[PDB]
Amino acid sequence: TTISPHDAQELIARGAKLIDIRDADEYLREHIPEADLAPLSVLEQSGLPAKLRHEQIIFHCQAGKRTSNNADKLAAIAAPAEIFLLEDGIDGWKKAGLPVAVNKS
Repeated sequence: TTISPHDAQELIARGAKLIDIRDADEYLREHIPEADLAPLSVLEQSGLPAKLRHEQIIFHCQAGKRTSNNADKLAAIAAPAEIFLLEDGIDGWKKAGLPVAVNKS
């Protein structure tokens, strides 16, 4: 259920939702352009909204830690989708040479 950045790309090309579970300030500083923001605490409170649902959902955070440690929560939050966790988070995505959007001041 953990997915490489390259394999996540292939899924996104087929309509998979990429969900960034970090906070807005983190997202605004640097994010994956395809990603939809939905902070974990919001998802825990009010659930995954219909607009972010799809047959395949990939979650990511900073370095893979928050996704790994909240795997069970995320499995329920996105049920009954096919659910994936991005290996090493946005840091992994960056290490793989894939594009990010960085705030210019």
